[PDB]
Amino acid sequence: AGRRALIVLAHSERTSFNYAMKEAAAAALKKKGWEVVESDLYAMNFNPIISRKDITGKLKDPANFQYPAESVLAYKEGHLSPDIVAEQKKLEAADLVIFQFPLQWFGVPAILKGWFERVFIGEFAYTYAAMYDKGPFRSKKAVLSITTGGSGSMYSLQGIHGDMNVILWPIQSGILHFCGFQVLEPQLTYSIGHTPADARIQILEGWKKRLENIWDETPLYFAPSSLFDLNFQAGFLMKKEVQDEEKNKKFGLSVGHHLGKSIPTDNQIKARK
Amino acid sequence: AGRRALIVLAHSERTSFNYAMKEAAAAALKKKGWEVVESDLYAMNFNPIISRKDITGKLKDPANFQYPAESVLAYKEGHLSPDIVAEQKKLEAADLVIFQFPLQWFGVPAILKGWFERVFIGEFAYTYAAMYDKGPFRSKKAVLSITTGGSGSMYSLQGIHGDMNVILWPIQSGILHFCGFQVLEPQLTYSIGHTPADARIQILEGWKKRLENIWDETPLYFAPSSLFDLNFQAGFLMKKEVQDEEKNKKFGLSVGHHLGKSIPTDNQIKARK
Ligand SMILES: Cc1cc2nc3c(=O)[nH]c(=O)nc-3n(C[C@H](O)[C@H](O)[C@H](O)COP(=O)(O)OP(=O)(O)OC[C@H]3O[C@@H](n4cnc5c(N)ncnc54)[C@H](O)[C@@H]3O)c2cc1C
Ligand SMILES: Cc1cc2nc3c(=O)[nH]c(=O)nc-3n(C[C@H](O)[C@H](O)[C@H](O)COP(=O)(O)OP(=O)(O)OC[C@H]3O[C@@H](n4cnc5c(N)ncnc54)[C@H](O)[C@@H]3O)c2cc1C
Ligand SMILES: CC1=C(N2CC2)C(=O)C(CO)=C(N2CC2)C1=O
Ligand SMILES: CC1=C(N2CC2)C(=O)C(CO)=C(N2CC2)C1=O
Repeated sequence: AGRRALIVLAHSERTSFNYAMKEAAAAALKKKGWEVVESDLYAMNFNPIISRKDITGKLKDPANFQYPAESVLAYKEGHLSPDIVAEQKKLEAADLVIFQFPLQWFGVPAILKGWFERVFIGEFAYTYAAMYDKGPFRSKKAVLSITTGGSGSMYSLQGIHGDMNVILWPIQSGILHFCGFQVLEPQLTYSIGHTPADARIQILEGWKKRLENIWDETPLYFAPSSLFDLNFQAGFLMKKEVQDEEKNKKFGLSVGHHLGKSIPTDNQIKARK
Repeated sequence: AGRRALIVLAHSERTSFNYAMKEAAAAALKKKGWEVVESDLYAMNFNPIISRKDITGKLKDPANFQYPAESVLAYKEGHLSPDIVAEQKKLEAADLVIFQFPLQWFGVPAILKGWFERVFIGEFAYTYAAMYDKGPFRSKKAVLSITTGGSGSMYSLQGIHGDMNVILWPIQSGILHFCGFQVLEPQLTYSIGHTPADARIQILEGWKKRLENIWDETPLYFAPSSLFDLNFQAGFLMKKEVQDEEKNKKFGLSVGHHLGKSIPTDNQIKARK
């Protein structure tokens, strides 16, 4: 299973429900014997802005700075900024990674987005030669615990905001799975600002309850890489054999791989697929 | 038509293609007689982290700080920090707003995410009473000019990254359209790191000629608010008549309002509603 957990929190107030959720998670995991490390970005006064100062040594081409290549080279030679390296060390150590944050402008808070940009460096977090399920974090599991202002109905198929599954995709598939993470069902707590005091108590208890058997959960479904032609000249498109077999299927494979068909229900919210 | 434009750029290097794109757009728009103002976030030494430091007066509740409520009060009473006030003034004046940036982890750079969070304050940028269609910026138009590392095929319905339309949804509908903006087709330039010197010159020229008639363009299609019951009681769900009349249609209304059916082709990439 997993003995180590890393909890990344993105909220400035320790009086917030998000802070309470992080505390609940840490407590529940420690009771079950987990090793729990934290990355409270606001408390760490974490720098979320990507720049050449993320590289400590001499750049290869200082007059024409390219973040991707320079950062990769710094990773391999050992000269990434030390604050970045400390986070990478936490990730390598962790089996389970929990991201706690309030939904902000239908995405991750700026400080967490900057954490991904600075910490998920090439080679370390991903490889074009081993994308998605064969990525570096393929033996790890990630989970998003989100709080929101809008009610759950606003995010249903017929709500004004639209399907929450669409909002989740860029993060869960694009950021987490691309690196190899097995992504578990998200913990969604809607309109927390309009939730009764006693209901709020249950929310915290239900979260701690779920974490007791978190590692045994079945992850969300993403189309396996074995279905794609993993080479540049082919354009990373689905292999024809697969493409044809799918032509008689009613449903697409996932949110991003809907193929023009119907997206299976709650592909990004519920496992089993 | 419009005569005032605001270009928000999110890239640290003046030697980048994004910078070139911003220079191109500014040049063309001025030629056509527009008033062009710029927000080079990196050069502005812009702080993308929301906090109580965004309010200069006294908080109504210093013990339990809640950003939404406090920032709105700050806007009403005139206590927002100097940098937020200055960007709000640029936005208030602008007819067209261009967001130029490199795609980073399937979204906008952290520094630009932070810009929306600190600038797009309630009452000023949005009201729950007048969401989407009837928002404050309903008389304005916005466009995304994005550069990527991966090729277009990777972002096709059969590409390994999945459909680009799902990636654009949370930004175009969730941030821009929510405040009332009419969103024009995104300018998408894929695999800019593998494009021949000659082709790149063509991209700059193509972008410039598009900006000459940009205002007369047909905006992207988003389901109107008239199709929903805009009240907390109704949960902001789609109207009954609407739902039933929609059950006879093959395609959903948009990426977010796919209704479990097929997503209309390039809903977030091409107009024609
Ligand atoms: C810039 C910005 C953009 C946003 N964009 C969006 C968006 O796109 N979509 C959207 O839906 N929402 C959006 N929101 C709203 C945001 O998602 C919610 O305000 C947030 O999730 C509310 O949770 P909270 O923990 O931050 O804080 P709080 O508002 O503090 O609420 C937690 C509640 O639980 C209580 N509480 C605290 N600790 C405990 C405890 N231990 N036990 C029991 N009760 C407790 C508190 O008193 C309070 O009533 C945005 C907010 C901001 C500031
Ligand atoms: C943290 C991070 C996350 C990323 N996540 C993703 C992702 O999720 N998906 C993805 O697809 N990509 C991703 N990328 C890649 C990124 O999108 C590309 O590296 C970026 O879009 C390349 O454009 P550029 O303008 O930054 O710079 P450059 O790579 O410099 O390229 C511009 C090119 O045009 C040339 N040029 C410059 N000025 C001019 C001019 N005036 N005329 C003609 N030619 C000119 C340059 O010499 C260069 O070859 C990520 C990158 C980072 C750093
Ligand atoms: C979308 C959305 C918000 N984001 C900023 C725009 C928001 O702040 C709140 C309230 O915290 C919402 N709930 C009242 C319904 C909401 O739906
Ligand atoms: C997804 C993705 C990237 N983001 C950072 C993870 C990236 O940087 C590049 C670089 O140009 C890609 N292209 C090679 C195919 C890519 O596909």
